[PDB]
Amino acid sequence: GVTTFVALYDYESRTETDLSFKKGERLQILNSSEGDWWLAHSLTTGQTGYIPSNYVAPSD
Repeated sequence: GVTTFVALYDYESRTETDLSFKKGERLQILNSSEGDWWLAHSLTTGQTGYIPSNYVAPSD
C-alpha cells in the first residue's frame, strides 16, 4: 500500500507545515489523493509535510 508521485518542479517550503522538494524527487502521500494539498513523505530526502498536488504527477 503506497501512493507515490514524482515532483515536476522545485517547491520551497514557506509555511510551518509544508515540505520542500526538488524536481525529480519521489514522494508518497500518507492519506488519500483527495483535494489539492496532501501530507507527504519524500523517499529522496526523508522529510515530510504538505505538498501541492499541482507540482507532482503519479509515479508507479
